[PDB]
Amino acid sequence: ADYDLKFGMNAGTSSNEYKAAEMFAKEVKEKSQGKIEISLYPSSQLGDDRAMLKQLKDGSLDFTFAESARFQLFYPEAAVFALPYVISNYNVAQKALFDTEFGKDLIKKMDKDLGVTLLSQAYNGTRQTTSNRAINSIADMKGLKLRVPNAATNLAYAKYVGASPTPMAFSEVYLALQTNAVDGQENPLAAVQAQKFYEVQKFLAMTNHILNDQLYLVSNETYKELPEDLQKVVKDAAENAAKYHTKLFVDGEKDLVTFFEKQGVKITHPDLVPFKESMKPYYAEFVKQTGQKGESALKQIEAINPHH
Ligand SMILES: CC(=O)N[C@H]1[C@H]([C@H](O)[C@H](O)CO)O[C@](O)(C(=O)O)C[C@@H]1O
Ligand SMILES: [Cl-]
Ligand SMILES: [Cl-]
Ligand SMILES: [Cs+]
Ligand SMILES: [Cs+]
Repeated sequence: ADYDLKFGMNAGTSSNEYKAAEMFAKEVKEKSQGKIEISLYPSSQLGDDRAMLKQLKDGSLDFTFAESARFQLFYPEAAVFALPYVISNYNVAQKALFDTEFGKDLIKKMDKDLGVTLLSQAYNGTRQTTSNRAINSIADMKGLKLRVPNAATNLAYAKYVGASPTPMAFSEVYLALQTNAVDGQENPLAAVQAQKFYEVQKFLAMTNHILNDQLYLVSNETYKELPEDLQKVVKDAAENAAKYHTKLFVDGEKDLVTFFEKQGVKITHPDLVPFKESMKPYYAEFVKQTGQKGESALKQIEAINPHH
């Protein structure tokens, strides 16, 4: 009521992201004694993630989600977070961001250059590929009309495996799939469930190509105005919500394959060696474009042990 704040997201009301944001909103309201109320704006009501990041910068939106990789729009080396097959697991994603020089620098720059404060990081699933025909091997990708988000790294995944990428906003995907304007898409299993893409896709291939994190971000214009006791409430609530957010994704990844099979989806397990070898020229291109900053980030990440 004193602070009527807004949290925008691309995800919808059935999603894990929305569930975690609800938990965050409820904890902030309770622990602030009602001084802060957070309203949720799902389903790209305020724009996509690129638009909502701009709104955080300007101070017209208070909170939003982004992947670490999405900062490639400003810092090309940050694409390293979404180079296909580079980041093996969430353990690596966490250490890449918080425990490398490159990641620490990125967090500083988001605050200083972009006016956003990183509150917490969660896991947001590993992307897989759905389609209207079976993907039994890399050969089946050739010429497949694959929807991707408006992001360079996803476009590259599609191009380098031989598909024909079609960029479009998340909100447009169900209808594109329903009408077969595209042949498939790619997203974590949880998003396939939340958006009901299983109603309009018969096949799911475990391509395991890009791992997504999720950052809880606040606008500096809003965070700086909170008394420090309320800043702590927001920070602590974001870290609690991120743990819950991660749990939701980890649990679903165990169970969701079975759910899809019961819904009539056929699951394939193509040999991933040719998918990985197909990305080698893209890694080369990334280093050529981003120079020593990129080569260095890639080496810092490749050094991380994936085992807990
Ligand atoms: C934080 C956020 O908005 N994530 C969104 C991502 C990123 O926009 C994309 O991976 C580029 O970073 O795209 C989706 O997976 C998608 O459109 O399929 C929806 C998801 O909600
Ligand atoms: Cl083909
Ligand atoms: Cl189906
Ligand atoms: Cs279809
Ligand atoms: Cs303050």
